[PDB]
Amino acid sequence: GGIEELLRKIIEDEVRHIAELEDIEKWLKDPVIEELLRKIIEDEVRHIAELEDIEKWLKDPVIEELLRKIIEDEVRHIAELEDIEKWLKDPVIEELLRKIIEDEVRHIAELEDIEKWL
Amino acid sequence: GGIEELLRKIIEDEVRHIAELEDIEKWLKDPVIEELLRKIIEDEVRHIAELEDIEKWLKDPVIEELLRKIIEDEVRHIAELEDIEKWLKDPVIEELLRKIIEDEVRHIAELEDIEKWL
Ligand SMILES: [Zn+2]
Ligand SMILES: [Zn+2]
Repeated sequence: GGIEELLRKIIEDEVRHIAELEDIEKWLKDPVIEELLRKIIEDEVRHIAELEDIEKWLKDPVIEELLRKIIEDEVRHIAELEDIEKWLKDPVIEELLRKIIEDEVRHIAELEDIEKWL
Repeated sequence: GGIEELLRKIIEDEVRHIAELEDIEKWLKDPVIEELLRKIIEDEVRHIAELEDIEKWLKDPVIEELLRKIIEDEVRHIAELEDIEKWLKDPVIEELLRKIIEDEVRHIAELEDIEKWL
């Protein structure tokens, strides 16, 4: 329970996003979207790695920047995925992007809550 | 043995570097050098996170950029720590930095060997 459970669920979301965004990149085959999604996937991979290891750094000043950067990534992801969602005319994929955005929004709120006190 | 043992030793080196560089920050009390060291520490933390999780991504295109970026960080660390070592007049700390640099050099060689075929 508690925060460790919240972080586990964030990690599970990020893992799913990678798989889902890789499917979306295969369906679309557009070069602007490929560059955006490639970089989002890179971020999501790092978020998984860092949050899996986060206990090691709880007493270390580095924790402030680790969480700040993950939150900043997620904020950028919402903006970019919203842009892609608006640009597309492909209702199934637009709905998938909307659901990913909802996850990213929740992650920002939860990580902000944790970052506040660390 | 094999690559997994090489990666385990790289991770153990990075963990040690963080502790050692944090000691060096505390001995030096020097804001300009300390800012450089704080950024190196942030990189080392991410290297540990990413290499601990690396099996997850071996079949994924992201693996190329994950390893490329770690290697690029290590290359920058050598340049910056070499310049810092030359700047200091503090033989014990200069020797500590020399040994960290040696580790970073070995990491680049081993990760380049691993990167080649992935
Ligand atoms: Zn995310
Ligand atoms: Zn290193």
